[PDB]
Parts: sequence; structure tokens; C-alpha cells
Amino acid sequence: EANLRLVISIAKKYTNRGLQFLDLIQEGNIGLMKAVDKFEYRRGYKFSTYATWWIRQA
DNA sequence: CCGCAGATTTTTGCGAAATCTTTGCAGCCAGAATATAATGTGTGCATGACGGCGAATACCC
Repeated sequence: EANLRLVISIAKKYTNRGLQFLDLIQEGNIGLMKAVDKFEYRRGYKFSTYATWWIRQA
């Protein structure tokens, strides 16, 4: 819930290139949950960086 | 008007290949796995008929 803004901001870049924005943010939320399930801080990286690639893939 | 020849009919035989399932192959394809920097924002709003009409809140008397 706290990271939905990242999904919205990322998806609005892809909205100008066709496809509904709402579907994009829903898929990005799916990818965000996938990243959350796989996130760790033992790596030392920022969560936003890790979630960015997941959201882009979704 | 009848028996054989031309034409037509009867019968046995071999090659050919195609099809159905199985096996090996290659292009297609799906999910699973990895850790680059990026979170209150974008956004389309495109816009000058005309008549009828009930529904939905407002407001005077």
C-alpha cells in the first residue's frame, strides 16, 4: 500500500504509448507484491530499485 | 436362322503406396530465477444545435 505511488508513477510513463493506465497499474501492483515477497535487506540495496525492475517486467 | 469373330464379360495375380502409430529433431514457447537509479502523481478533458422531460435538491411566502 505504501509503494502504490511508485507503480502509478512508473505506469503513467507507459500510458501515452497505448493501453489502459488502470490495467498497467494493476499489473504493476502484482509485480510489486511479487517483489515484496522476494525483497530482502541483507542484500543492502534499496527496495525501490529492486521493485522498479519487477514493475517494468509486469 | 445359328455359330463363330468382334466385342464384351469373368476370373486370378502382382506391384505400389499411403496411412496410422511410434521415435528422433528443431523451432516455439512457458515459467522460474536475479537484485542497476528512479514512489503526491498525470491527464485524455478537443468545448457552436433543438425540443422534451422527469429526477434531484433549493429557496421564497
